[PDB]
Amino acid sequence: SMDIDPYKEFGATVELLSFLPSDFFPSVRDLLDTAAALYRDALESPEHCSPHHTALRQAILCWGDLMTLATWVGTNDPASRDLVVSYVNTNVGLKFRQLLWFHISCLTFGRETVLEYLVSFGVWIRTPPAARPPN
Amino acid sequence: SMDIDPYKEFGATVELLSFLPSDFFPSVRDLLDTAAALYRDALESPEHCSPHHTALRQAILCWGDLMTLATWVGTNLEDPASRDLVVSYVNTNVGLKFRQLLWFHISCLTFGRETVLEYLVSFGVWIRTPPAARPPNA
Ligand SMILES: CC(C)CN(C(=O)Nc1ccc(F)c(Cl)c1)[C@H](C)c1c[nH]c(=O)c2ccccc12
Ligand SMILES: CC(C)CN(C(=O)Nc1ccc(F)c(Cl)c1)[C@H](C)c1c[nH]c(=O)c2ccccc12
Repeated sequence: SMDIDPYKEFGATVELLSFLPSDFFPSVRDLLDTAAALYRDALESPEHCSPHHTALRQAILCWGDLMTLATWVGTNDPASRDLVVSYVNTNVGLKFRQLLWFHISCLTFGRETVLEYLVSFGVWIRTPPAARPPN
Repeated sequence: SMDIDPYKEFGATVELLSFLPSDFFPSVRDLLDTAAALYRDALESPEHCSPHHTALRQAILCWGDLMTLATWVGTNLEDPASRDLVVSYVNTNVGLKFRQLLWFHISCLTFGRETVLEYLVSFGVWIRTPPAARPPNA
């Protein structure tokens, strides 16, 4: 195979994004709604806009396909077609939660802010509750 | 919902790429291999390179996710009848989608966006002429 990192050209890495815990990311539904509310305009645009836009467009579309597949599985066993769709939110979901979050956040607050923040938050959430400064 | 066209910002549309028949596109395997042979250096890079490079990166990765899911489903299905109907679905539907998109991007990097689009119309016209009357080389 090849070894491409989605975050590489954006000055980050898969390792770095996994530094944030899995329960810090919004939902996929919420992230898609937010992208729409903040960016539908530019996302549906024919202008490139920015590399972030180009990526996010593909991320959204890709989540599209993944679901259409989990849909088409459950529309083709109540404990099996239900546990297939469960795997998606388990695994890929985290993947997209990260990736959507990264791109929306980078468009909304700046790439640099999103990286400063991500490290601070990982350090901070790993400090045990006992001694952790104010939320 | 949102209505995003992967090709829109690249001066094409889903409609237009559906103009070429489904058997004109190389396989996904062949398209990935070609992306690697020609572009692995740039694809692996930290530079943006071009919007195409950005887009192709995501396409490849996405295909990656789709397979890891189809795999996982097949190694969890049990019946050999039903592993046969899962892999059918992916070639039928998502494959064509990715065959188009991988192709569009690779070719655009290789021969230039305008060429790719001239050619695509020429071919769609030419292949739709019935065989009887159609010239030799598209
Ligand atoms: C209100 C948000 C700033 C909260 N938040 C977060 O990213 N949430 C969020 C970010 C992007 C989203 F699309 C959605 Cl749906 C949610 C995190 C926790 C955050 C907190 N504080 C920050 O200073 C910050 C800066 C950049 C990026 C994120 C943050
Ligand atoms: C050698 C290619 C120019 C052949 N080809 C094609 O698309 N093949 C191809 C294109 C992209 C690929 F990644 C792979 Cl693996 C194969 C088609 C038939 C083609 C033919 N003639 C053309 O003049 C042409 C121009 C632009 C794009 C494609 C073409």
